[PDB]
Amino acid sequence: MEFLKRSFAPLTEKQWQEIDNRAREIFKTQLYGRKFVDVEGPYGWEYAAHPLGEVEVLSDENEVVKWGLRKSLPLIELRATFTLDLWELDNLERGKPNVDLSSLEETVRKVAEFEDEVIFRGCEKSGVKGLLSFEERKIECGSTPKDLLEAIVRALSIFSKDGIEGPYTLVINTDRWINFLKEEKRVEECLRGGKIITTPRIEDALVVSERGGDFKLILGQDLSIGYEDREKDAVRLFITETFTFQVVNPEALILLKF
Amino acid sequence: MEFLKRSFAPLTEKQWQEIDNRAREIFKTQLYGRKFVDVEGPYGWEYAAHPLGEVEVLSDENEVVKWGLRKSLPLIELRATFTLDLWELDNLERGKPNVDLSSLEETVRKVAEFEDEVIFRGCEKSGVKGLLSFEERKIECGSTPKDLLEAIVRALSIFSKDGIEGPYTLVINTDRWINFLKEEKRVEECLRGGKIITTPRIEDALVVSERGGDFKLILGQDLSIGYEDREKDAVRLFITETFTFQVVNPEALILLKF
Amino acid sequence: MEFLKRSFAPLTEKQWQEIDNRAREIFKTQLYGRKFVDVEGPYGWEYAAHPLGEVEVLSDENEVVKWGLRKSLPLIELRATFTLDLWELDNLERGKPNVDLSSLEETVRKVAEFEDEVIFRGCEKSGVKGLLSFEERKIECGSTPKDLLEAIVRALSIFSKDGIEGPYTLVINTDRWINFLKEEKRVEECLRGGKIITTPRIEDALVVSERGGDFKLILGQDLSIGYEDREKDAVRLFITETFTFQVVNPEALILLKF
Ligand SMILES: Cc1cc2nc3c(=O)[nH]c(=O)nc-3n(C[C@H](O)[C@H](O)[C@H](O)CO)c2cc1C
Ligand SMILES: Cc1cc2nc3c(=O)[nH]c(=O)nc-3n(C[C@H](O)[C@H](O)[C@H](O)CO)c2cc1C
Ligand SMILES: Cc1cc2nc3c(=O)[nH]c(=O)nc-3n(C[C@H](O)[C@H](O)[C@H](O)CO)c2cc1C
Repeated sequence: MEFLKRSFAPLTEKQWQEIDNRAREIFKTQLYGRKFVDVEGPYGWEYAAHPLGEVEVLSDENEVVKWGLRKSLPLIELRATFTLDLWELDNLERGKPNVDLSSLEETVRKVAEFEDEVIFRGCEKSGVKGLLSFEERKIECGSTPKDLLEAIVRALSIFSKDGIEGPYTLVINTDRWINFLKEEKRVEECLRGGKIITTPRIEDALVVSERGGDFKLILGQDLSIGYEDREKDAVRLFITETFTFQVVNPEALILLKF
Repeated sequence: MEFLKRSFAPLTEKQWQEIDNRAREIFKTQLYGRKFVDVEGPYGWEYAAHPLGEVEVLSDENEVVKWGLRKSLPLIELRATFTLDLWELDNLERGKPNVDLSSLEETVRKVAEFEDEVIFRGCEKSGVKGLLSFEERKIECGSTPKDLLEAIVRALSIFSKDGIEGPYTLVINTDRWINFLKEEKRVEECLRGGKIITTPRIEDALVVSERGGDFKLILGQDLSIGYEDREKDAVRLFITETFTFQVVNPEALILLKF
Repeated sequence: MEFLKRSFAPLTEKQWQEIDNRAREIFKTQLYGRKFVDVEGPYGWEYAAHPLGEVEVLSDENEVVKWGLRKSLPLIELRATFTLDLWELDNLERGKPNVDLSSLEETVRKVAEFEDEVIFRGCEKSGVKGLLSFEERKIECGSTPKDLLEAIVRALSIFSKDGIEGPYTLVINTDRWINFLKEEKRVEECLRGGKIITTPRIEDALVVSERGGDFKLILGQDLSIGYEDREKDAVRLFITETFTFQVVNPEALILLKF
């Protein structure tokens, strides 16, 4: 909307359109957490807090009127800036097919780690708890290709004592996955037809259920690009967003110690 | 709605209808603050916080990604209980026209002071500031019937240096008003045709403008009555509500020191 | 119109609309002269002089061809600048209801004295004469509440020896009006049903007739706001206007000496 002052920057339609496509491609492969959690739809640029449904009592013991306060979670807002070069950007109109956009890509890669760190390890100043802190759901595994199958078979018998079902997914580390490569068809069918995700963000493995409604991400505004000011022969732009995160049912998650 | 468990109490329609009318009459004359402020419509039993439109920065000085948190005001919830007598309540069906309801009236009178205290003096634990703490809007007055007219004429020349207009109202203490009784027609027309409100809640006088949009009260749920449990030969009931308060433009208010 | 370069400033529609309303309110109460004089409609941004209907002869005494020049009044143009803060202005989109606009109000108050000074005391370099320089229309008054009524009754017998009639108005000083407060209904009906105006711009009183067509103010362009240039993190704006003033019939004015 209008709060991103896009019409006041000296660029053309083709130049604006060439900048969005490059960032949309990297955001699609570098956001690992968004592949197995739920997303609650956007509320707007004015939303500020999300309700927790409880009261805390502050009055004394022997009083006629008694009172307290309600509870909530506050959202987080971010902002990051970069700069580009005008004479280099202007060859697109003469007809050059490969213009150099190298400052955009480093910033796009650094913004993507900030969100995954909050999802996997919490914040401690906004009141958020991450996935790797629930230490009461753990089983010890070994380091031979048979132990992987044995641990996967043992993990589905704990989901049964509760009423948990649905498709199941494996999330594992990319250096560990190299030494288990000979057994790939066996795992997929022992998982009853699930899927595997490799990532550099953790050091061990975890198993989750995907029936729906256990891990949610709340958004106010999605990721956006805007204009700030002009310099000698460069231009200055920024990226922004607002969000928060929550875990509801901790019985759909299991950690593998290795 | 259903969260007040009214259908599970052993009473009839006439008995329920006779209890609401008595409280509705006292609430209409004992709520003094609601006669010159604005009321924002009810949102519901789940509303929890109201937005302040600002951000607070928490990151360090030299970083690539910078962040902060948004700001809000939390609401207040109250609850008060009382008890009544069944054999006495049952004479309404035999045809008695004056049944004794004496425990209801003390509780109704004590709930009404709690709200006026917040409006006139703040809370200090929810982050609320009341009307009598803005000390930069004050003028000294005297104690002779001419000084009242002189101070009222002086107070309308300060409203003019800003763009403030509209009808004006006087709020004064009831023991002070006794000694100014001979001049009543003069005040009403010197006020350009305003109105006067006497109250036991303060000790001096104040003047306010009533053009609209300067002092607001935000409600989640209005004042309601519900049922709790049964005892030997009595029944137990309660009253409840949720709210908060704000002052926007401090240039529509003036205090008279006397 | 287009000579105010409004489209080149980095603001939104709501931000522009919030700035006009605040100035429109103060201009409505701080322009005292415009309450009893006439206004001749606007001519445009190119108007330059207004005709006086006379000729001045410059040739010699014994010549066959004789000649001279015509006479006029030139208009006055003004300009005043101020600056504002962008991050503070940007909270209106997050939802803040009271944004601080403190530099605008001082400039608006200082522009309003400049016009009243010309109307009440003349210019001496454009050829303008003000209301307080016609010294042949004066009567001496006293300082007791009866002398006010006596002087008002005497002043209406001078309007009768000429053919002057119509409603009559009193313009008086605000510290003097305090000591005459007990007689207010008497004055209004002795004035035959007129009106009273209090002001801090003079030191005595005057009486004028309001039949129409004796004191006129000529405008080229009304009061307007425009954009100049951008700074580090602020923006710079200005206010402008063009006008002149004239008195036609000096027999509709009387001064009270006190
Ligand atoms: C032939 C020629 C073409 C140029 N084209 C551009 C251009 O497309 N964009 C640009 O910013 N500067 C261009 N410049 C340079 C630019 O005019 C100048 O060096 C700086 O903008 C400072 O005046 C060009 C210079 C020359 C000699
Ligand atoms: C003639 C009579 C009428 C009564 N009516 C009522 C009544 O309307 N409501 C009531 O709670 N108790 C009533 N009681 C008393 C009640 O039955 C009893 O004392 C207590 O409820 C304990 O059993 C009545 C008792 C008598 C003797
Ligand atoms: C979270 C955050 C939000 C900001 N929002 C704004 C803004 O709305 N307008 C603004 O001019 N500057 C804003 N700034 C600061 C701005 O980017 C920077 O300090 C100066 O504009 C110089 O780069 C913000 C900074 C942070 C950290």
